[PDB]
Amino acid sequence: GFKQDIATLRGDLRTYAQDIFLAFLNKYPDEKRNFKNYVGKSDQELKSMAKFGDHTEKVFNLMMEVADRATDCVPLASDASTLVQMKQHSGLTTGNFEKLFVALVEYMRASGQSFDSQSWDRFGKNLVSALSSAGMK
Ligand code: HEM
Ligand SMILES: Oc1ccc(Cl)cc1Cl
Repeated sequence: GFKQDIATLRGDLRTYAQDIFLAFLNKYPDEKRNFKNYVGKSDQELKSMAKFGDHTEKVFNLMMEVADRATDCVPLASDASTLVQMKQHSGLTTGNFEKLFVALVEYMRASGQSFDSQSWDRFGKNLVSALSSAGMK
């Protein structure tokens, strides 16, 4: 289920973080303009960039903590507030996060592993709602 999925993902953290982020960037190539020097590079070129692995892991580490602190796939409002106020997230909108969770859910459904994809979809929708309530446009 959702709780065990967190453990599954944390158990192969680097690989899942990179695969899911790349799935997002490839499903929605427009989203690359939020990042520096990701344009014009294949997945393997991105994975070999300095910062890329470090960044993707730090994002994914926090996403798993937010999922782990949720009850019934409802994230804590305080976690949403932290995500809204981060300087690195200024100018983002909830649409950026909705697209990330669309890509994550699609990746889980296409995977050979048995993820609770509908719970991740609900979690993403509840996170989007919490981000709005916390002030994200
Ligand atoms: C629940 C989802 C997310 C979480 C937990 C999260 C968390 C984080 C964290 C922890 C960092 C700091 C990384 C570091 O300094 O090494 C970061 C940076 C950043 N995030 Fe988010 N993030 C999320 C979603 C997104 C989305 C959807 C976007 C845009 C589509 C985004 C864009 C950025 C950018 C542009 C930065 C700074 C650029 C950089 O890391 O060099 N994030 N995020
Ligand atoms: O910037 C990111 C890094 C890793 C993941 Cl999974 C998502 C995002 Cl937006």
